[PDB]
Amino acid sequence: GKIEEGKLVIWINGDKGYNGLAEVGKKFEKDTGIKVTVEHPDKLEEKFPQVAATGDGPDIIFWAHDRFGGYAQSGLLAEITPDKAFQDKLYPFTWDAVRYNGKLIAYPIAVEALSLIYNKDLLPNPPKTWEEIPALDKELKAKGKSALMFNLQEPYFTWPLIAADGGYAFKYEDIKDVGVDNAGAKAGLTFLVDLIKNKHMNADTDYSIAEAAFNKGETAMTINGPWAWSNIDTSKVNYGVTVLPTFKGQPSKPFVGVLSAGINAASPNKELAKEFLENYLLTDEGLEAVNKDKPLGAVALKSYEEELAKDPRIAATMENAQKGEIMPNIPQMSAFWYAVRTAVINAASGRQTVDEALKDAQTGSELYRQSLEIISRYLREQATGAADTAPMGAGATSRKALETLRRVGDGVQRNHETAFQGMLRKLDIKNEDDVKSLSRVMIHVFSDGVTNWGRIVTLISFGAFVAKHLKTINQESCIEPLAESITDVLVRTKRDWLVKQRGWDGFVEFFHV
Ligand SMILES: C[C@@H]1CN([C@@H](C)C(=O)O)C(=O)c2cccc(NS(=O)(=O)c3ccc(F)cc3)c2O[C@@H]1CN(C)C(=O)Nc1ccc(C(F)(F)F)cc1
Ligand SMILES: OC[C@H]1O[C@H](O[C@H]2[C@H](O)[C@@H](O)[C@@H](O)O[C@@H]2CO)[C@H](O)[C@@H](O)[C@@H]1O
Ligand SMILES: [Mg+2]
Repeated sequence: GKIEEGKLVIWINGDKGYNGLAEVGKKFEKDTGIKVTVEHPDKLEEKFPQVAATGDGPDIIFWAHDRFGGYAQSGLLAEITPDKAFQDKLYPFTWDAVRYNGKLIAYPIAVEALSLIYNKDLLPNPPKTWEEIPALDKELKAKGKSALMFNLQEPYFTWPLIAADGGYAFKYEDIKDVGVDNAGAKAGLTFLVDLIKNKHMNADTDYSIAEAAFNKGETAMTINGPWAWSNIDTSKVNYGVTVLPTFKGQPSKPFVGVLSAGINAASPNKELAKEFLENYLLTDEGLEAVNKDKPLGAVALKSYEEELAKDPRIAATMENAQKGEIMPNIPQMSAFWYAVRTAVINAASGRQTVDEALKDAQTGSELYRQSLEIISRYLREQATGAADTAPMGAGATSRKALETLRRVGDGVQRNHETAFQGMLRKLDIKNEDDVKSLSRVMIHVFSDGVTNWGRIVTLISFGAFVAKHLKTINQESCIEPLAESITDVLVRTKRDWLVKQRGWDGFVEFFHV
């Protein structure tokens, strides 16, 4: 492969303690004579799947657990199998965070949650509510200070407020149940936008700007995670870490992340990586080395957390964590975060109204599951000649899109039968490994669009054609992964177009009779 044998390359995000991680690398190198190299590439969570998909990249990838399901689904991660004894050294719920389809796909490192960080000298008694921050800002502005600055370019930081009065991603209690554009999410975002309209915050504020303003004592509060504490320590600001403000009497609910370490599927150094992570990093001295660089939060290792738990900053971190929720690791978490990122930025800048912004994010977030429901049902009923008698769920969009697809797809399949026959024969889709090869082909072709619903119908119709063939040669098991592959290709390459058409509602209206 392209990844070098007998070395370790490790990627971790630039806001984490990568210099501390390098020391742990240095110790490994001392013992074994094996080179360890730590990098913190920009846009890491985007860069890794790009390079790993070609069998390249780092041996070890660090990120919060939410992205790892997508990585694993794309075949980019090796299954990890720690022995029972190592497993028992970490909290079971941190292992739960890195389980995907019944398999462990990463080592959990530390539990991260946002807290309210405040300047004790400016604000001895920080607000318990979001609602009182406008008035507090006015009071502080008279002194040449502002109340609150935090990163508005990443939805992670705004999510706690969105979730406060009822917003949610995928319902936890149902991936078909998405609460990005309900009244609670709209109330939360609207409050944020009003703060901006009323000059209490600035839409342009990002991570660097907010951090600088807090650490220079210009703003009384910021919202951030444990990794940020080291820089505040250096600035000598007298800070406290506390519970996030409530909104409409309800706690802010941060999405909780577990910093995790995955092993590249393409790495020839999986045994080396295992050794490094289990017996160097995930020890008291290993985690201390990283934690002393940038604080990890509440670590997964039971022994070392027993000490860190005494830190009131950690207690505050876990208080906020318990009021929030552990992130899902389903493959469309990335699409969810992109949708909401755009919604927050657009609402904050005035490019969209809050309502229209969150509507788009709802559609974006639901896009994979909605598309899969339609495409899977269509391919299956086409292959077997009979519909699925199971209930749709939410909602009328699926039923109407499927009705439309059946009606339009009938003519498309009749007219394209000869073409489909030739393409099926040209390719050789005979099993599930052939389905993967088709995806790579489709990704290349479908970026040359030029998108309309007719082309999408032709693609799905070819899918149905192939599905029929797979049933005929007794490979009915291949139909669902075919549907997933086409769905993945479609929603990935035509995401923006699909959201612009209002998703499958646009499909139904376009072909309305
Ligand atoms: C018909 C030829 C066959 N072919 C030739 C060049 C060739 O080189 O063989 C393709 O490369 C080709 C390859 C894979 C998919 C498809 N397309 S297809 O699935 O609809 C199809 C499959 C089999 C057929 F017989 C006819 C259409 C391919 O089409 C192309 C035409 N083409 C450029 C296109 O269909 N583009 C497109 C479709 C959907 C979407 C989207 F994303 F909006 F859905 C975007 C772009
Ligand atoms: O803003 C969306 C973003 O949120 C989370 O990323 C966090 C990460 O978990 C933290 O470790 C820290 O680095 O801040 C990040 C936000 O800038 C999700 O983990 C990530 O997938 C998502 O894109
Ligand atoms: Mg819209």
